[PDB]
Amino acid sequence: AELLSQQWEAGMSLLMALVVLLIVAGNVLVIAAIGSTQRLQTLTNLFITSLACADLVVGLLVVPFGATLVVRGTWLWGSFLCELWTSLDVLCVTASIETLCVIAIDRYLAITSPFRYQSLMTRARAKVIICTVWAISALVSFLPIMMHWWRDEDPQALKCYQDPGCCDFVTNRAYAIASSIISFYIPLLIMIFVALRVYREAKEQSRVMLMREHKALKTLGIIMGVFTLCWLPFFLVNIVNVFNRDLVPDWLFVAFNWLGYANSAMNPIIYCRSPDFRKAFKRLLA
Ligand SMILES: CC(C)CCC[C@@H](C)[C@H]1CC[C@H]2[C@@H]3CC=C4C[C@@H](OC(=O)CCC(=O)O)CC[C@]4(C)[C@H]3CC[C@]12C
Ligand SMILES: CC(C)CCC[C@@H](C)[C@H]1CC[C@H]2[C@@H]3CC=C4C[C@@H](OC(=O)CCC(=O)O)CC[C@]4(C)[C@H]3CC[C@]12C
Ligand SMILES: CCCCCCCCCC(=O)N(CCO)C[C@@H](O)[C@@H](O)[C@@H](O)[C@@H](O)CO
Ligand SMILES: CCCCCCCCCC(=O)N(CCO)C[C@@H](O)[C@@H](O)[C@@H](O)[C@@H](O)CO
Ligand SMILES: CCCCCCCCCC(=O)N(CCO)C[C@@H](O)[C@@H](O)[C@@H](O)[C@@H](O)CO
Ligand SMILES: C[C@H](CCc1ccc(O)cc1)NCCc1ccc(O)c(O)c1
Repeated sequence: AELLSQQWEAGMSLLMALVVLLIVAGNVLVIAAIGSTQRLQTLTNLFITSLACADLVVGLLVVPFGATLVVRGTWLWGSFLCELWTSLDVLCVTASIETLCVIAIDRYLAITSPFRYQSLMTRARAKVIICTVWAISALVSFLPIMMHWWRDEDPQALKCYQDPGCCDFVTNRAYAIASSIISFYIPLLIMIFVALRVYREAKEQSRVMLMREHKALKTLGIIMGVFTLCWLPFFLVNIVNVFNRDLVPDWLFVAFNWLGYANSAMNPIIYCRSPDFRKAFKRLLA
C-alpha cells in the first residue's frame, strides 16, 4: 500500500529528473554552440535558437511543474500558478509550430529567390520575425486563459475548480476547438504546404555543395516531422473529446500530452546529423 506508493514516487521522480536534465542540457548545448561558433551564426540558426528557447522553457517550467503533479497526485501550488502553468504550456507549443513555419518559409525563399532573399533577410529582420512570433503566441495563449474563456459550467468542471489541488485543464468545447485550430491546425497546414513546396523545388536541382545543403534541409524536415508526430496525436484526441469522451481512453490522452513535452528533448539529438554541431558539442563539453 504505502510501500507501493514509495516505490512509484521515487522511480517516477528519477525519470522526471532525467527528462528535465535531457531537455535542459540538450537545449543549452544548442544555444551555447550557436552563441559561440561564427560558422553557426547564420540566420536560419537564429530561428533554431528561438525554437530551443521554447523547448528550454518546457524543461525549466512546464515539465518540472507537471512532474510534481504526476509524482504527488495533486496540485501543490495554488490557483494563480496553475493558470500560469497552463498558459506557459499553450505558449510553448504555439511558439514552436509558428517558428517551424517561419523556418520553412525562410528556406522556401532562399531556394526560389536566392538573390531577393539576399537583399531582404538581415539579422535585424530575423529578430523582428522572432519577436512577432512570440508576440502572436503570447496573445493567443495568455489572454483567453486570463479571461477565463476556457472554463466550463459542467458538474465535472465545477468539481475541479472547487478543489484547490485540481489543475486538470478542463475546458469548454468552444475553447478546445478554437485553441486547437488557432494554436496548432492552421500553422500545421501552412508548414506542411510550404515544406512540400520546398521539397518540389529542391528536387528541380560542386555536387558536393548541393549534397551538403540537402543534408541540412532533410534535418529540418526531420525536426518538423518528429514535431508533428509528437503533437498531432494529442490534438487529434483533443478534437475527438468534444464529440465523444468514450471513443479514446483517458490514460492515452494524458500520455499524448506527455509525448508532446518529450519533443523538447529530441531536437538537440537530431542536430547531431550535422558535423558542425557535433564538433561544437564535443568542444563545449570539454
Ligand atoms: C517565460 C516566457 C513567458 C518568456 C519567453 C522569453 C522570450 C522573451 C524569448 C524567447 C525567444 C527569445 C529570442 C531568441 C532569439 C533572439 C535572437 C538574438 O540575436 C542575437 O544577436 C544573439 C544570437 C546568437 O546566439 O548568436 C537577440 C535576442 C532574441 C530576439 C531573443 C529575445 C527574447 C525571446 C523572444
Ligand atoms: C495565429 C495563427 C492562426 C497564424 C500563424 C501563421 C504564422 C505561423 C506565420 C505565417 C506567415 C508568418 C509571417 C510572415 C512574415 C512576417 C514579416 C516579418 O518580418 C518583418 O515584418 C520585418 C519588417 C521590418 O521591420 O523591416 C514579421 C513576422 C511575419 C508577420 C511572420 C509572422 C508569422 C506568420 C504570421
Ligand atoms: C512572451 C514574450 C512576448 C514577446 C513580447 C514582444 C513585444 C515586442 C518586442 C519588442 O519590444 N521589439 C521587437 C523587436 O523585434 C522592439 C525591441 O527591439 C525594443 O527593445 C525597441 O525599443 C528597440 O528597437 C529600441 O532600441
Ligand atoms: C483562442 C481561443 C479563444 C476561445 C474563446 C472562447 C470563448 C467562448 C466562451 C463560451 O462559449 N463560454 C464561456 C466561457 O467563458 C460558454 C460555453 O462554452 C459553456 O461554458 C456553456 O455555455 C455550456 O452550457 C456549453 O454550451
Ligand atoms: C497523470 C498521468 C500521467 C502519466 C504519464 C507519465 C509518463 C512519463 C513521461 C516520460 O518521460 N516518458 C513516457 C512518455 O509517455 C518517456 C519519454 O522519455 C519518451 O516519451 C521519449 O523520451 C521518447 O519518445 C523519445 O524517443
Ligand atoms: C496544462 C494542460 C494539462 C497537462 C497535463 C495534465 C495532466 C497531467 O498528468 C500532466 C500534464 N495541457 C494543455 C495542453 C493544450 C495545449 C494546447 C492547446 O491548444 C490546448 O487546448 C491544450
